[PDB]
Parts: sequence; C-alpha cells; structure tokens
Amino acid sequence: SRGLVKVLFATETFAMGVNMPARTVVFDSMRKHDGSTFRDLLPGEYVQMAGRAG
RNA sequence: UUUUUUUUUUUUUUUUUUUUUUUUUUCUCCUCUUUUUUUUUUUU
Repeated sequence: SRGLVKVLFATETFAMGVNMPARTVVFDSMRKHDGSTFRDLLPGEYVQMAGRAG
C-alpha cells in the first residue's frame, strides 16, 4: 500500500480483484488449474486480472 | 504443470422468614407355730 515493496508474486488470492493497483501486470502462463479439468483462462478472468492497472 | 472459499467456548443476579426437653397403657396377688412381750443394776 505504501509502495515500500517493488516486486510482488501472487496467485489468484490477490489477482482477480484489488483496489490500489500498481502500474504494470505480467502473466507468466496462459492456462490455469480449476477443479480437475485443466482448462485455460477465459475473458471473464483476463478482464479482472488485467483490468486493474490504473 | 494441481488455483479459490467454508464465523464461534449460555445471557442474568443488589432474596423476606417472628421457635424450644418430652410425646402414648398391662390385672387381682395365703409371710407356718415356746410365749406373755423382756426391762432395776454396774463397769464404754
């Protein structure tokens, strides 16, 4: 919150919704592990993960 | 190359009292033999 930490590594416990967004967001993978079907992401998830940068 | 969420040890406390040991049965009941009754007296 106070900006004293630069690089953060987080799973979906912090991704899909937050206030106080940083400037940049990066994705290290294209897929995800839901409840044992091993699907890929969908626009409803990418909008939330990437929609908080400003 | 396997993410996200599923609460926990019932609440309460600042009520008066002018009595007194026990406690409650058992029925009438043939006494055998020398006597009148001796007696003063003195040594404690």
